[PDB]
Amino acid sequence: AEAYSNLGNVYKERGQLQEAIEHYRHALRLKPDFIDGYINLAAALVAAGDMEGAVQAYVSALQYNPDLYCVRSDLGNLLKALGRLEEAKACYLKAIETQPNFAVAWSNLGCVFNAQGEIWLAIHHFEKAVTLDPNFLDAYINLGNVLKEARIFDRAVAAYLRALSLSPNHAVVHGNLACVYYEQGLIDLAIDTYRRAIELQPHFPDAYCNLANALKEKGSVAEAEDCYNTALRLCPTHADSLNNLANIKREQGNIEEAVRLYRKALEVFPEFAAAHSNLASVLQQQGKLQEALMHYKEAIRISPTFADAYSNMGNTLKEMQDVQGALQCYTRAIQINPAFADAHSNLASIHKDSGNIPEAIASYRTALKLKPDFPDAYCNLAHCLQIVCDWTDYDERMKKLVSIVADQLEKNRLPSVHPHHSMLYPLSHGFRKAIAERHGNLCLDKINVLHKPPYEHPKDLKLSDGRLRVGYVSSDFGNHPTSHLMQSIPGMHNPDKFEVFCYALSPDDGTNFRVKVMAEANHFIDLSQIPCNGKAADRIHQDGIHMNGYTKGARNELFALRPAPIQAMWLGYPGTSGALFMDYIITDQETSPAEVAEQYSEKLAYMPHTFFIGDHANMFPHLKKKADNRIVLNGIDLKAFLDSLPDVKIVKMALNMPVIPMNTIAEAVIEMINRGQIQITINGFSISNGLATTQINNKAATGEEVPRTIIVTTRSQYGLPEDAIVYCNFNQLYKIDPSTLQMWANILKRVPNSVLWLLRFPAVGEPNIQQYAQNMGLPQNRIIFSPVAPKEEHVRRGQLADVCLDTPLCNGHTTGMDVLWAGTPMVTMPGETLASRVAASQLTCLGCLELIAKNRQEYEDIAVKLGTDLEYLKKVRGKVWKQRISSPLFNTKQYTMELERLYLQMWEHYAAGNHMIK
Amino acid sequence: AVAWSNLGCVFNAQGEIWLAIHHFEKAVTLDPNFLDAYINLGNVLKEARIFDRAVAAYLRALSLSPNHAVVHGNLACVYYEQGLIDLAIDTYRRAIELQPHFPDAYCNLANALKEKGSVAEAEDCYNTALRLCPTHADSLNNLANIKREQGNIEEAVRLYRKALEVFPEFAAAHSNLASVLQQQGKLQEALMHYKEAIRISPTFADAYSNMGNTLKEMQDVQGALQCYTRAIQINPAFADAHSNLASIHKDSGNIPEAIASYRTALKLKPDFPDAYCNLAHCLQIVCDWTDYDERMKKLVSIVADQLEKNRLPSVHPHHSMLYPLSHGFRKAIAERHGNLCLDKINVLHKPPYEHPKDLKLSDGRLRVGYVSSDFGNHPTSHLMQSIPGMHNPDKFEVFCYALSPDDGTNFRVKVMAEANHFIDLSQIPCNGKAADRIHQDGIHIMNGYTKGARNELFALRPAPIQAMWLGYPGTSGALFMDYIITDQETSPAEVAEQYSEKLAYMPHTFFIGDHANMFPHLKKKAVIYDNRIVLNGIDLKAFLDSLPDVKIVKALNMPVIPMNTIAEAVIEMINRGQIQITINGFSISNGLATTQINNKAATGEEVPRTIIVTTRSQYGLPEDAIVYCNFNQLYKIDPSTLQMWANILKRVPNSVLWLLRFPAVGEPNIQQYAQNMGLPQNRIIFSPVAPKEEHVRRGQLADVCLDTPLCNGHTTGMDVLWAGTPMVTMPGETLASRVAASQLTCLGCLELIAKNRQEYEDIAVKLGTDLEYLKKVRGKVWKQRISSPLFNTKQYTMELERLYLQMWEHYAAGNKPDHMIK
Repeated sequence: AEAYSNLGNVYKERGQLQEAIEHYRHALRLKPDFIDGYINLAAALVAAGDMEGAVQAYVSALQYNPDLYCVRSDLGNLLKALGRLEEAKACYLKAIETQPNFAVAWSNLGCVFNAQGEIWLAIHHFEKAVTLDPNFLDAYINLGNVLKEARIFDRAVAAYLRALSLSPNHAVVHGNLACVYYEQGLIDLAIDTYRRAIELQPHFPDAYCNLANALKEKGSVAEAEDCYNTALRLCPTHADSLNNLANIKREQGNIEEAVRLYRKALEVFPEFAAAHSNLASVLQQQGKLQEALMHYKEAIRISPTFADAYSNMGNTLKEMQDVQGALQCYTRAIQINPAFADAHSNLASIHKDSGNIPEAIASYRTALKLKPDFPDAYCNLAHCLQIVCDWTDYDERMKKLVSIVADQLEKNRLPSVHPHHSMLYPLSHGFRKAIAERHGNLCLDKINVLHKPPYEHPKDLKLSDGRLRVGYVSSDFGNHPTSHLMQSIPGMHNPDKFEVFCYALSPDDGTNFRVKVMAEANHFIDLSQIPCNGKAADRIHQDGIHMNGYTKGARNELFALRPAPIQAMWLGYPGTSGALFMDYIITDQETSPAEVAEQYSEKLAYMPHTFFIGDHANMFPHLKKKADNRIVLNGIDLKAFLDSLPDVKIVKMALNMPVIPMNTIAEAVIEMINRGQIQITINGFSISNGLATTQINNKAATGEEVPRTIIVTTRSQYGLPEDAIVYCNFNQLYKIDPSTLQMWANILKRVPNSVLWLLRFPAVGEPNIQQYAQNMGLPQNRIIFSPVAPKEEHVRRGQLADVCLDTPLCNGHTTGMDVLWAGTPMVTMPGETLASRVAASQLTCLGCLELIAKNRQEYEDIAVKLGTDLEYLKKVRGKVWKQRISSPLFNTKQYTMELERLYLQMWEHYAAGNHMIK
Repeated sequence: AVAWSNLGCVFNAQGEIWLAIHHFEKAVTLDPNFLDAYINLGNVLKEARIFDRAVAAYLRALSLSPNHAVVHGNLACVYYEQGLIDLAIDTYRRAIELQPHFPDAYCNLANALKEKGSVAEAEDCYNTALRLCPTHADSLNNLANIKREQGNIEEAVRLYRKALEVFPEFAAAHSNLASVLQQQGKLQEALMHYKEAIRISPTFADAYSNMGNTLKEMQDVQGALQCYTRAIQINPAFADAHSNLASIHKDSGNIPEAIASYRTALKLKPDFPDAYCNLAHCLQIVCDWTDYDERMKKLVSIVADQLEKNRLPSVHPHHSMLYPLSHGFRKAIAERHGNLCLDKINVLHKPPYEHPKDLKLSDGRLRVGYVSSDFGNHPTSHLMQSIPGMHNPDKFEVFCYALSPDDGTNFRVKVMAEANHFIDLSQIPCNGKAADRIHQDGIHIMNGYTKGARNELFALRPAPIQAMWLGYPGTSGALFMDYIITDQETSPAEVAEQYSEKLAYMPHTFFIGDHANMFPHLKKKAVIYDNRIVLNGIDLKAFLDSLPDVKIVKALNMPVIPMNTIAEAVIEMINRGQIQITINGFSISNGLATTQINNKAATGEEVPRTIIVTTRSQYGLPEDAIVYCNFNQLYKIDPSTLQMWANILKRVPNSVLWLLRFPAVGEPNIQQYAQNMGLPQNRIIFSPVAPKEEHVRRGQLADVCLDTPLCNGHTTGMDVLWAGTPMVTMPGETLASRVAASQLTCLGCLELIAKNRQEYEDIAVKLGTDLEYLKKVRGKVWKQRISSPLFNTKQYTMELERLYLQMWEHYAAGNKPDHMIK
């Protein structure tokens, strides 16, 4: 009863709790209406902590007497402890309806909703409380907490200050207000409030963590590190401190220790998706790609909100060539938010690799406007523009590019430009060599992972059976012009004193040239399945050796391993590679005199006559003679067809210009050309046009096969005026500069009937070219753009014009030899760098002293003369046609002999322990 | 989905901001393409000052509707909320293109300019908005604000009037209205519109602050205090409310309270030179010499800056003589205050009055009128009350001009009868009427820079010659004032540089008090030491003759009474604090009881008829020590002066100093500083307030009076010289730094004037040490206080009238005012 319940109270006060609870139960059984009995009931339940016992006891109490107000408050406390929120809210509603004012119960409901997740109602009820409870420490504290959750810090400062009025010093409230200040950006206010918290009590380690976060906001490395360490000493239970300490340590450069911190933090809890990102990033930095991808996928699967995970996984897929997956990741990242410009920059790189230049240009513009200093994005945008040759804001862009070049050169960062792109920006020779050296030692940084001991370079040929073991190493043995330039030399390489080793490093294509050169080699090697440069280097060292350079996908770090005693760059890159392991480089005096060695990082091997090589004497010998270049015809049986003709017009020159009268054969040919027919047969000779030779024989069109049929070609097939002196040049838009185009405009204005022949390289840039020509005052008739044709037909249609063109920006090597074998002459102006001196040296080997201009004006004047002086033009054309065969320019066998002589010089130099001059 | 949006819109209409944002966040989750919902959510977020969320909602809304006018307008409103210039201006351009017919867009754009500086385009957009409509009276408001910035004052007045006439719903408009009313000088309507605005919105505290400023112009001190209270309770952080509250407390003499509130302002703003200088003045009053040099030098910098910044000088010219600044600085501040007069007189639009150059209009005489509010209970009237009666009616006509209501004091009505004419100007609210009356009086030739002096009247120039004499011991800086009276020594040519008026040199001095009239009973006294016990009375000689024997100690002598039954009975009465007794039929009293026995005679209105005795021991004054004395106002004392006094004390074996509590709040710090300067508490004596007669009388017991080098004791010097008492003084820098030496020269005792502070201490100790020297000096000063005409107020009037003769001979000959030499 009442007295027995109070005796139970005495029992609890004296310490005998169980007797207390038994007497409470007894008194309740006597009269359940006991308010004191219910109080002792609740006290016993709380001491026991029985959730269901307390729940049912309070249900019985409330149904017995619902007036109990604070009892409903403790009921809500219990329901919150359970976690079931609807019961708590219903109880709060019942209490408020029964008695309107419960600011404490309203605070309880506010915390309930804070658990529920609706900030706004929470702050609303907080204000309700602070109104009806002007002094309520919990109300203001939780209000500040909810505002901190909602990022609305300003009201939180006032709420926490009023709580401070209620509690003049409390560490938790100080830390919360410090977080409010940090989210305010109030660095000093935040650090002060955090130090107020720690002086309130140094127990909280997360206090140290947050203080060191403020320190990092101020950038104090060591002090923040000390705070993090001390917090770990107090508690390593939470891994946020470990995570940020790992972050800063990672920034320090002591890598693997911070890596271990990352991994153990993630061990503490997988929820640190950011730590997962850091781990995958360092995995990529070390080359652990697949696991990094797995971690990024994990982070996305747990946290689809973030997108820079997509960015970095796209970076991984770039490292692993997964273009499709990378683009998917970029799409997801941009879909989350496009404000992350560098993601669009990587997507632009992807499109550039894909040829979607305009999208990349637009994305790069968006990035650069987003962040003014994105030197890599700026450089890549410039590269895309030079791809499309849009000279809008041309020279100012070049100037800012030079500025970015110097800026990145100073701060020891990777030059955003590429060595192939170097000629697009005529910077200093020092800039050239610095970029090349940095990119060459990019191989060194990768090769350092295995720390392979240096190979014992053989010194004598006795190990190699008295023969020179030469290893030709390239992944480009296939659909590539360089192969289409030197593939015959392996066969023509002399096996008498030299052994041939050829190393394929890319998936095979099945082309005739591939297996052809494979058979040419004394030893073909298929390295295209060795992911480790070390294994390939070991294989080479086994081969005891005594082509790609800065090319897409190339992995020349094996050269940095120097498995051969002599390593020299040649035909791989148009210039020096900045490679300390490239002992020599093969060039000529005409293009590389000893005086320009200031920009050269390798020793110079001098070719007595020429360095470049091509074998259209074998690649396309059928075009050695043809049947002045308006409508031209060629075929395997040219002389046989001519002798099968009724009448042939003979033009004297041991040479002649074969001329056919406009007879029935000629008229039928013209009709077939005009009707776009497949081909016809005349006199038993297959007469074909070039517009569908692939449908006739694509392999023959590739030059793998010499076209056995007979091809007649007319400029009218392109709709050209068949009575005009036509200029031509077909290289990609990169070789084009505004100044040379204006000089060409001057040439075309000087020459009465002057038009220019162009190839769509690429296509979509035509409007810019037309606008530039109009601003240079030349009509559309002066320029014609055409789709691309295979190499054989490329050279075939090249000789249609009387003269080609030269851009001293980048010299002519591919098309230079194409036209050297086309018999159509061309003039050029030498440059400073090798890439601007290729065609020049080609013509020096040709020996035409008058095909070099020492100034742009000289170039223009000679161009006008030759396009106008048709008698001098004909003499030059005949001299070119004679000398392209008479000269050893295509004597690839004797070229091979002289290369062997140069190899003899190299091995005499090395074997004696020691630049090669002839 | 949309239904929850509608319910949230309803709840926002009910005014639940947070329920509104909750429901609208729910709606935007329900419909990501709910443009109008994003609009409403951003709007309510802005209502609740929630910037970033409104930013996001509005960015989405623009993605859903690329162009809506009010959308972009409120976007720019939030842009103002966080304050970004380019965002604001570009949003304004997009708004004006979106809807040209929307004035408030132009208004906020003008606000952007206002924070930027393109005030031109600001007013331009104002005009454009007016062209669209004058309904948006907000435009009227802020355009009148920028006009007030410019100075098209009356035009701005028109703007504010018409804007309020559009609608009174904009309290700030009423506020600026009352502000300009105060600026021009009309008060009652300003207060009424203050109350109008406060009725509309009682929230604005500085509204109450300016109400209080207007009331202080009305001089309703209680109104000032109540407005201060309401303002500071609405906001204590408003440093200006505290500053002006402390100013009013300084007016009420609450110097510590003013110091506290002024330090409150200084913490609310580190450098508020106005409250800074007023706090400094309060410190000077209390002489809290802590933070001495930093405060005073920052004041020097402040006054130089405001000389450059052409602002209101914070240091009042009364305090000019206090701060050690330049002659140019002080006369420049004086000229600034002269402008503060002339600008106000400009609205009176009165062309200059006629200025006679003859005597016939004044029936062969010269009309000189005297204007002041100090007619009555004021030291000036206590200095020169009888001289108006001593003016010659044969050559001059006397005119009085009361600037204060009559107090009924004897001096007041006495001088009113002395003057040939009295005028009660204190009844005239308009300066124009007073100047017209003066011109009616035909005046050709007294407070100066002081409290309540309507100096604008002198600015009005109703008299051809306007001069200031002994009214305020500093220059005016106002060229409309012509002359100032001085002597050969105090204000020589080398100091003439700091006067905007012409100088007037008296024969030997220009100072005079009514001691010879108000206190002649001390002409001779009654009491081996010299001034241990003092007794005087009208029947003093009769009592002495009624005595058994009276000793005579030297035509001049010192009456002495032996220690007989009567003398010892007087001693006992003193030790008992008896009100009064009567011996031999002669009533015997003390000054301490003269408050009730005869307050009128104690005030100098009457000569004390009774015989009154007093001695040192009445207040703990040792009877065998060298007692130096000085009793001026506390602010006239500085640490350097106290240290000079410390040197003088340490150069005398047993010397004590008598002082006053003026008031007493600062005395503890004073004595603490004295202890810091090695001065024992026994060596200093303090006394409470004493009325004129007794405070003058008590000096005779003391030995030597003192003069502060910075400022002389104007009243005090006359008080001590009428007692035949030596005093130490030195020629200083300011005019008020040479008055005491001027009186010493007038007495001719030049050896009592020291040339330096070292010589100051030398002469002080020399006097306080040698018995023959001190006694003979005291006696000779006693002799010469009557032998010299120093108190001949009639001869003072004679020389004043001779100077009048010379001045009128110069002026009536067409000459502009010129320095009077001899």
